[PDB]
Amino acid sequence: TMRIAYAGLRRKEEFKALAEKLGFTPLLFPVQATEKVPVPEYRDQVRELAQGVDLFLATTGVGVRDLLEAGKALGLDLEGPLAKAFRLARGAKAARALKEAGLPPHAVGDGTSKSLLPLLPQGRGVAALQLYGKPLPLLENALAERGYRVLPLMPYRHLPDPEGILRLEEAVLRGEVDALAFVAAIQVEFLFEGAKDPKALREALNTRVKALAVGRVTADALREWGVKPFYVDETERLGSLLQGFKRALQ
Repeated sequence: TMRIAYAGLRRKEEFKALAEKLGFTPLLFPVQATEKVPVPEYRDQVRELAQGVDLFLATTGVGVRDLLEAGKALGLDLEGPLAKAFRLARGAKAARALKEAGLPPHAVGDGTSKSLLPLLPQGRGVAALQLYGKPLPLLENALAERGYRVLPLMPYRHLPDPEGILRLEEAVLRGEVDALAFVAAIQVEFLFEGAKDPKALREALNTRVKALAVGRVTADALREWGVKPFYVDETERLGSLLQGFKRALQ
């Protein structure tokens, strides 16, 4: 019996059906509140960024593209200020987006926030931080340490389901799950941030429980929290994640 916990919000019925088709026991453990809250002040944050900053930290390709488009849509010069700024990309996707904008990063990480820490210079003025639904305490705390005021930039807010998060952590730590499928990096992050014992959670997912990730970006978030993903699907198709898992077992 392979008992796979599904952390996603959508495609619950689809996950359950595919699990039983492949001989697994599906368990539903969502970790987010539903759904996208708009951040009304986006737009004002982008206006503030155009006033000029000392550092720009990009986390996602989509987020860089959104920001630059909003800038142009709002009649602002962002390229000016961003070309003078020291520029960091957390991973390859954020780096590609900046490179395509003629603003290639000065420092690129490995997809994890922690890889940026030794690459952050000291240390004055404003660090614009582009963001994908939630605060990034490790990065934000480090930027304060380095001497920067943080200017957060994100169009939408994602919220955790704290009770949901605790139920999933309990289920894992009580040995009631064999594998854990995350379909978004935000799920990984909410789980570990909201867990009572993130360290025990990590050791469990590295030994007895197999962490499954939809896409490299989700796998990046597991690696941030010290988890080696058991399997990572590059297709973003649930049947493919689950067949891939069934295959790797071995």
